[PDB]
Amino acid sequence: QQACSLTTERHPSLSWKKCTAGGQCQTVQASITLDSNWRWTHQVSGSTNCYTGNKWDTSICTDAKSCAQNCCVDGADYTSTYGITTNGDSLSLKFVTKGQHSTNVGSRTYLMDGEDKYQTFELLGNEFTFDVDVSNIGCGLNGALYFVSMDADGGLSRYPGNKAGAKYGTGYCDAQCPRDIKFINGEANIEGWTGSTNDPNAGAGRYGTCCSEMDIWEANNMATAFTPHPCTIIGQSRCEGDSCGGTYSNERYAGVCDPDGCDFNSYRQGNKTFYGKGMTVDTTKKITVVTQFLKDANGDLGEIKRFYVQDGKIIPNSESTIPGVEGNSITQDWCDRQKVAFGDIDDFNRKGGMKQMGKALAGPMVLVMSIWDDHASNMLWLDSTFPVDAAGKPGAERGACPTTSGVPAEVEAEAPNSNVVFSNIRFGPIGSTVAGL
Ligand SMILES: *[C@@H]1O[C@H](CO)[C@@H](O)[C@H](O)[C@H]1NC(C)=O
Repeated sequence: QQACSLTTERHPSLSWKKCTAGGQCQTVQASITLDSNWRWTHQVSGSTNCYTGNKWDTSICTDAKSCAQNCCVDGADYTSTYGITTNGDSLSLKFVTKGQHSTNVGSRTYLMDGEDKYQTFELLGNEFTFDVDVSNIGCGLNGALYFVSMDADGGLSRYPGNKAGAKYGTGYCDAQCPRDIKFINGEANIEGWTGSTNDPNAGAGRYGTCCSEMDIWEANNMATAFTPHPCTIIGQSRCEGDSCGGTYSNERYAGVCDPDGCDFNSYRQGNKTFYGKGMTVDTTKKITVVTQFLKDANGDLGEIKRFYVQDGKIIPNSESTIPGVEGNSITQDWCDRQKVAFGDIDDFNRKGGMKQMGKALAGPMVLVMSIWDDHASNMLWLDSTFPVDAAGKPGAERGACPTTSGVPAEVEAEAPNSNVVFSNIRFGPIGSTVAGL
């Protein structure tokens, strides 16, 4: 896609902390950008749209290549259109934002390093910490903070049809190989584009976009999970149709990425009252979330550890109480055993497991912060029983939300002003980001 400026693009400012041995930190003045899927997409000459509602203008976009060369994404009205606001070290994402002419649902944002590049993070051997307020996001919603192996320039140098780049939030990929992404590989994903059956603003195209994903935080006030997803191709790759994998079909595991990941959700792992509203990690108030990425003796990713801080108390991660699945952290052996115990296909191991994840963690990953609902599964995989059939067994119940929850139309009508606030990002070597740790 090209970039236009009918709307001046001003990345909202956000500071974060880069920490070093002993807990010294320096404040970095930075900013955020909106993902290209949410932007106004129109002809470079016109303001004639290339995409409206959930449909490409096929009288304008006649092929994937020319569509991206002749259409641009434009700047974003962060506050008024998207309900995206910052205040110092804090980023607030509102769920539904109604304007004069239209209503926006959800957002996905990236941390920037200057105007034209994403701030990359090399997680292996390091510790990523942030504060979060999930009190106002409930069943069926996800306020996510996570890492993906996107290109730092959003694909600008790899793909000549992409002139917008990281400045305009291009180049998204994740371990679900999503096919709803409008520009992939500098080409418009117009081929066989199918309007969503339930989302008036989304559709799905011929191609999907895959890459390694480390889900530090997929959460609402009822459930949270941290989940590495390895991919046999580390960085951003395009996949074709059903070979993509990542949906709930027979072809789920056919793509290069593990769409399930090896997940640690304390509720799912047998501690139903560790995390949630009124629980030990109490989602009705601000939480500090610490995630450490430990190397083994060979320098590979050996362990992923989680600690919380709330009201000054350091809370280690809940131990898993699932028989044969001992420990309060993610390791290869833990994952092997968890998959057996839950009866789940071990695609984590098949796609290279902890070691392959560590290959992505050793290199640059991009910080993603988003608020979204789930038109495919209603977020039941996060906070309810999933799949719905499987009710009475280890692994089935991931949170206390009823299986009625998460239908996008319902949550959008009943909780439009839902929001998540991410704040006080600190990143550095293990032991540098938080005192008493
Ligand atoms: C379950 O969480 C509680 C806090 O609610 C904690 O005291 C306990 O150690 C946890 N169980 C396990 C097995 O870690």
